[PDB]
Amino acid sequence: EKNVSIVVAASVLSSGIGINGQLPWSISEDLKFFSKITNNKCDSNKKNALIMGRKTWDSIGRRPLKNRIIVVISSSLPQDEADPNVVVFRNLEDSIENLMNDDSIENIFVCGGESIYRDALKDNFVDRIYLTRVALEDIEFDTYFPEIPETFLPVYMSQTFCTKNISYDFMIFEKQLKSIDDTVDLLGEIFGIRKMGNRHKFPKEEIYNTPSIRFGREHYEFQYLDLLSRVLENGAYRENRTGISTYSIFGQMMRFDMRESFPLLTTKKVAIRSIFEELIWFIKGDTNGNHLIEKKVYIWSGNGSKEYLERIGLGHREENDLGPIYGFQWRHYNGEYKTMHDDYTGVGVDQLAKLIETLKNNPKDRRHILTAWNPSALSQMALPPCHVLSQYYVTNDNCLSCNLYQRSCDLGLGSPFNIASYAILTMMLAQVCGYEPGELAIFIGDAHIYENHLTQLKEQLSRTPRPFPQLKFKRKVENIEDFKWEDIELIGYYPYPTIKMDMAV
Amino acid sequence: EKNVSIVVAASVLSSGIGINGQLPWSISEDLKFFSKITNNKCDSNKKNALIMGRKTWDSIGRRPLKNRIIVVISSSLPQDEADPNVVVFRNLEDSIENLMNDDSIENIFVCGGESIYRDALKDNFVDRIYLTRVALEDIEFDTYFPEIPETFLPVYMSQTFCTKNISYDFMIFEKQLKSIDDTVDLLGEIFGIRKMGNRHKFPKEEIYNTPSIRFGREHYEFQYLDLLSRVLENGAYRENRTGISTYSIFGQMMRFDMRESFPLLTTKKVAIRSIFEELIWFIKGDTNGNHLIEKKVYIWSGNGSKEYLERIGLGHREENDLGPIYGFQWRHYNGEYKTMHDDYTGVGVDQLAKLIETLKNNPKDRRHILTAWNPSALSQMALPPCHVLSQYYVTNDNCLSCNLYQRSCDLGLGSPFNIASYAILTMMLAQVCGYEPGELAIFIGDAHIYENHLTQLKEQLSRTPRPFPQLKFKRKVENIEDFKWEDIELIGYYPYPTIKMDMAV
Ligand SMILES: NC(=O)C1=CN([C@@H]2O[C@H](COP(=O)(O)OP(=O)(O)OC[C@H]3O[C@@H](n4cnc5c(N)ncnc54)[C@H](OP(=O)(O)O)[C@@H]3O)[C@@H](O)[C@H]2O)C=CC1
Ligand SMILES: NC(=O)C1=CN([C@@H]2O[C@H](COP(=O)(O)OP(=O)(O)OC[C@H]3O[C@@H](n4cnc5c(N)ncnc54)[C@H](OP(=O)(O)O)[C@@H]3O)[C@@H](O)[C@H]2O)C=CC1
Ligand SMILES: CN(Cc1cnc2nc(N)nc(N)c2n1)c1ccc(C(=O)N[C@@H](CCC(=O)O)C(=O)O)cc1
Ligand SMILES: CN(Cc1cnc2nc(N)nc(N)c2n1)c1ccc(C(=O)N[C@@H](CCC(=O)O)C(=O)O)cc1
Ligand SMILES: Cc1[nH]c2nc(N)[nH]c(=O)c2c1Sc1ccc(C(=O)N[C@@H](CCC(=O)O)C(=O)O)c(Cl)c1
Ligand SMILES: Cc1[nH]c2nc(N)[nH]c(=O)c2c1Sc1ccc(C(=O)N[C@@H](CCC(=O)O)C(=O)O)c(Cl)c1
Ligand SMILES: O=c1[nH]c(=O)n([C@H]2C[C@H](O)[C@@H](COP(=O)(O)O)O2)cc1F
Ligand SMILES: O=c1[nH]c(=O)n([C@H]2C[C@H](O)[C@@H](COP(=O)(O)O)O2)cc1F
Repeated sequence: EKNVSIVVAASVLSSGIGINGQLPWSISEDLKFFSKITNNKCDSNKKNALIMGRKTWDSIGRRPLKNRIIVVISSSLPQDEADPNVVVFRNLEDSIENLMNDDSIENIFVCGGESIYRDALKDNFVDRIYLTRVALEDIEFDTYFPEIPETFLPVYMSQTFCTKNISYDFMIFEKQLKSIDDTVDLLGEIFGIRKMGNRHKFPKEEIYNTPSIRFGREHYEFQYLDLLSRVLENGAYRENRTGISTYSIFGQMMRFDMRESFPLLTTKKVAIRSIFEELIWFIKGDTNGNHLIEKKVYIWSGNGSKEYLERIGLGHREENDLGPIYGFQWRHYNGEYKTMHDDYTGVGVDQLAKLIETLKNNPKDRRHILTAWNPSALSQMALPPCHVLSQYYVTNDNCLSCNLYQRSCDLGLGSPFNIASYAILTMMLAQVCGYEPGELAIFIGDAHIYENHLTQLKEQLSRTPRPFPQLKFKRKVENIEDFKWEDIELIGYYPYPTIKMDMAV
Repeated sequence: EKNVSIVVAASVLSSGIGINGQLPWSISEDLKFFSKITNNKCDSNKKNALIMGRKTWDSIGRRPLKNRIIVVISSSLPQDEADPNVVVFRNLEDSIENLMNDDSIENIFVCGGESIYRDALKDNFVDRIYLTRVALEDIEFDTYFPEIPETFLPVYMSQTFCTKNISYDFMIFEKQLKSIDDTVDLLGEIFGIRKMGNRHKFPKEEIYNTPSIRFGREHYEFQYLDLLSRVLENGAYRENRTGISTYSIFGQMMRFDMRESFPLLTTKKVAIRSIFEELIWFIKGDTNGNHLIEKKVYIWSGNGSKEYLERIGLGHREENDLGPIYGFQWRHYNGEYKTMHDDYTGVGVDQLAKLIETLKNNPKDRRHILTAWNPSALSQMALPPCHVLSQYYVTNDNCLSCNLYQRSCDLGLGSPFNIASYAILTMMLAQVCGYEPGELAIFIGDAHIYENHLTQLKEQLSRTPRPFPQLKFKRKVENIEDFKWEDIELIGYYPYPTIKMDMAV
């Protein structure tokens, strides 16, 4: 018995692999990945056999690959005994004689050919599958990769990488000490909630997104999905200011990469425009909710309504005057707030300006902090800061990383919007200060799920993640307040259908 | 061949197991652990054999244990053929006939007897060791547990549990798929710093605290030690405001249990008194450094000196006037600071009082937040807030959990002090509001190690952790500012010797 793995780069959705006898993309990192994954061996006296179709053999210019033996499947190509590195077989089955004979082969790889892939799956010869998903679908294909049968299960999903503004992943599909575990279980039986391990139980398979991927959960959307599962598992059913109770856990975190991708969820279509518009609405220090409604953004409607304002003791306030909320504390901290129409120029502390100036004039500083929690202004605010305080960090390789603490997190609505918002903000601060995006760490206090989002989020958990999109700015601005929606280019975003969820006012 | 494990509860330091023919402690959880770990089996048709000394057999009142076969080692006790659950052998070697014969035995356990333990180790018959470390040493022993030979390695260390104010651990000593790993390594070779996984490399064995414990690192001091290893591994060498450069990483966290223990480091003797004194110094809202110095606490000496103050542009300030720092922002937020001698009573916003009142009048609130970051007062402060913002959470079972965000962390000096300080603070807030301590999560921004603490911390990493101590209050106070050092009782703290490290001014 010898291992036979499949290596293939297909598109994310339609699984296209070629067009007009060639690849519909040019990713050097992918070809390098193929090279290293096919050259991987233990015995130095052995080589790896590469099975490919005749047309694929024509595609590579009919030239052998070093340290490997290319096996060409063709009904016309003569058995060339000249080249000792290339061999031709009449059928796929006979080509796999490497098992019974020729001990100079350590591993067998199916490298390409839809006609080859399909009958390599149909006749069941494949043990492992190395799938390289590529994020582009608005192009033309003529050669596709056959749908993976249910006999295979994903065991690995790498982070999203970027080459020429193209997002791509690396996945592995597999055909499928006791003492410590037993001891921990026993301690979990003796001590109940006393044992902290029992307070943080591992999510069950029924609510675990892609359960088959256990040790290879490298994709950073899992940082959010596994959190969703954790709140779904250990979430204490508790009440709150709203009539809708939540299942809540305390003390969590999510990590994200922004260098090679953009942390925008693919399991659900997220309204990016509203996120950006809200972000620049903050940056300007604007507190007028109507300005968001005029631009068809209704995320501050429920927390802005006259009824809600009169209910929280702000009946004197205008229809959509949210008060000294986010942005007003960014640009005018400790500034005496009157109405949303007043001109607060020069008043208060401009945290954003000092933040930028400190970021570019003193990068290795440890005080790059933007806060929104003002005890003196909390009573005037329509809604206390959820994404409370953020800190920024300039790495040695000129990258900008962002940490955000969030006191309360709506994993259904608030969370993705926050992730994307601070990602975009980090990118803006990066471009303005002349840096590159780095990492985004979000530390969550009260991580909760509303009881009216149960079926929806459980539906979202039933979706296997896709590679993160890319976010590029079309122009470089001099002032951070000059960003426009037309200046934003979102590349390679192919998410699952949107999920309608109601906001608890 | 059959597995032979040793089960033993010994003291943490001198490894005492008995006194005057009985146990020097009474822990029901420990005896229950013994019962479950000795009753653990696969075959229902088989039983487990329990080998013990004659004196141990006398200790249990000479009564058999259910579902187990007790093997008594004695040169005087007659071979009782009456009881089929108890059997007597003349020597330990002959006693291990359970291997060659009697297939009705599935596992073999050495349950007690120093005379038995010592020659069970000396003749090498033991495969596994279940050690229950107990935290008390100021008592009398007459029977000890022999020192574990180098042939054994720890693979597990449970969290610290508490019974009758006694701390204890559960440890296991053992006598000692590739595809995903290969793929990740290859991707790490192709992509360099581009791959985020390579930016967060797993610490090397040379700087990994107790490397043998891989999957059983349950002890929560590992939350700090593994962080130390991570910064020691991936730490970017960068400069700062002080002349001493640091190795720094960004975005980390540490979790801690406070229900069954107290997160005070045992790998280094931490000055708990200074921590507490600083804490109540904060609670009172005092900014006078001398008040801390008068009580022989010199942690705020360097950041208070006249030279340092004049250097940071505060030459007008008195010898130890630290300005609107911690406590002043807790009790008098946005209060105009003059000197440390002025009476700031009634002025500013009392965050702490409102925090307590909200905690006891509305536990399920999501705004339980105490902040210290005030942009308007940063220029006056001798040192901007490191432990910036904290949030508190009242669980359904009336427990108090605490989250703390820290912008900058000195893993040598500041970190343990912060952990212990907010732990004690959480306990105080728990008692005052009528709750019990829960969990402590610390989210760290700039986690760094000063270059003059290298050899010291590398020395600290060479010490295998001991169970966390216990913290009990001797009296219940009506006001949180009424806490005294005499009211604090630290039980079972047996740490490694102190490690002298200098503070970078
Ligand atoms: N993204 C990726 O990883 C890869 C993409 N590609 C792309 O896909 C395309 C190639 O795939 P495709 O269009 O399907 O062409 P194929 O490479 O699959 O053609 C295979 C050839 O092998 C011979 N052959 C196949 N099956 C049999 C059989 N059962 N018995 C005898 N001979 C057989 C035939 O040659 P003959 O005429 O002699 O009978 C056939 O033309 C190209 O555009 C290529 O660039 C290719 C490889 C990898
Ligand atoms: N903390 C823990 O987990 C445990 C603690 N303990 C404590 O330890 C103490 C008891 O241990 P200890 O004092 O060492 O006494 P032991 O338990 O080791 O019993 C020793 C007896 O076993 C017989 N024996 C021992 N070795 C031999 C041998 N090589 N050949 C023949 N017979 C042998 C002898 O009995 P004989 O007189 O017939 O010759 C001897 O007196 C108690 O205080 C007990 O409470 C005990 C078990 C567990
Ligand atoms: C047409 N074709 C098939 C092809 C293309 N992309 C793929 N991409 C993936 N992820 N998997 C495949 N099996 C795959 N196959 C090609 C084209 C070029 C090379 C190639 O040049 N390989 C060199 C790469 C050289 C290098 O980057 O160092 C090697 O040494 O293996 C291989 C296959
Ligand atoms: C004297 N002695 C030896 C003893 C005491 N403490 C230990 N503690 C540890 N961790 N390990 C040991 N091997 C151990 N042995 C004892 C004393 C009581 C019981 C005992 O009561 N066993 C019951 C436990 C009943 C229960 O608590 O539920 C059982 O069912 O096995 C066992 C051994
Ligand atoms: C400002 C605010 N107040 C909230 N109160 C509760 N209970 N939960 C919240 O998330 C919030 C928020 S932030 C927020 C973010 C996104 C939305 C939102 O529109 N979510 C929907 C629709 C998005 C859209 O198309 O605009 C979704 O993502 O599926 C809303 Cl209502 C509020
Ligand atoms: C207040 C302050 N200022 C700091 N500046 C830098 N660069 N680093 C820091 O950790 C700090 C701190 S916090 C702090 C905490 C404990 C101590 C401290 O005295 N540690 C001693 C033990 C405590 C004692 O007995 O004083 C030690 O670990 O050897 C000090 Cl100096 C400062
Ligand atoms: O960015 C946001 N993210 C978020 O999750 N919320 C939710 C969290 C909470 O469920 C609700 C109200 O906050 P509070 O917990 O103080 O009632 O708003 C609000 C935001 F602005
Ligand atoms: O509780 C504390 N913990 C701590 O780690 N520091 C250290 C962090 C930093 O290395 C130094 C000064 O902070 P900054 O980064 O602003 O120089 O004080 C200070 C405290 F008060």
